[PDB]
Amino acid sequence: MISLIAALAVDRVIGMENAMPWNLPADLAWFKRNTLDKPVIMGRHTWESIGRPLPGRKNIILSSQPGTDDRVTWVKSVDEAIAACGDVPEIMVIGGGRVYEQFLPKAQKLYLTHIDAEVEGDTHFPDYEPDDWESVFSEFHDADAQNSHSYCFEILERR
Ligand SMILES: NC(=O)c1ccc[n+]([C@@H]2O[C@H](COP(=O)([O-])OP(=O)(O)OC[C@H]3O[C@@H](n4cnc5c(N)ncnc54)[C@H](OP(=O)(O)O)[C@@H]3O)[C@@H](O)[C@H]2O)c1
Ligand SMILES: CN(Cc1cnc2nc(N)nc(N)c2n1)c1ccc(C(=O)N[C@@H](CCC(=O)O)C(=O)O)cc1
Repeated sequence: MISLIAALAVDRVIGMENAMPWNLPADLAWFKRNTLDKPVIMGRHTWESIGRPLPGRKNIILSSQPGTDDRVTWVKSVDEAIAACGDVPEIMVIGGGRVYEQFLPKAQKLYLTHIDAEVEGDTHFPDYEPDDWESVFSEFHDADAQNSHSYCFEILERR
């Protein structure tokens, strides 16, 4: 199966200027926990923000254009990307915008990080529709020394 993994602030805002308007070390942690050992599909922009491969996971990139780091596997099509994974039980789609937009429909599970912060952003998340999804997991956390905002994890299966 396919899965999207994202962190959303208030208004489904996912980021500003090739960045994330926040800093939650704890999300990264949860993020990694959820991805370790699985293939991650990302996009040229996302990729560019990461800047280096992600250890323990198969880094697949989407670019219309030519691969520019031999360390990571590049692709020119959703189908390619999807191909590039293989016989795995779960493929993780890690962003950004456009990519989410495109795989949402194929997804069957979501790992969300609801961040309690109202911030302006230029990229929002694909509008999912409640009806379809069944929240099967939540986990709250208050802001801290390091995670300046409170946040909540959630897991939803497509009903
Ligand atoms: N908050 C989170 O949960 C989360 C997770 C990831 C990313 N993000 C944020 O998302 C924002 C950036 O996302 P974005 O949508 O602008 O970029 P993106 O999806 O990361 O990058 C888009 C690039 O994908 C390539 N592409 C996409 N679909 C393709 C396809 N089917 N075939 C070929 N190439 C394809 C194009 O590449 P070319 O250059 O090859 O034309 C396109 O410019 C950021 O601020 C980032 O930090 C947030
Ligand atoms: C910019 N970006 C994309 C990013 C970030 N947080 C997200 N958070 C969630 N929940 N989902 C995403 N798709 C997501 N994507 C990043 C940036 C850094 C790392 C990264 O450093 N990951 C380390 C975590 C520890 C660290 O940064 O030192 C890992 O090993 O997975 C991952 C994604």
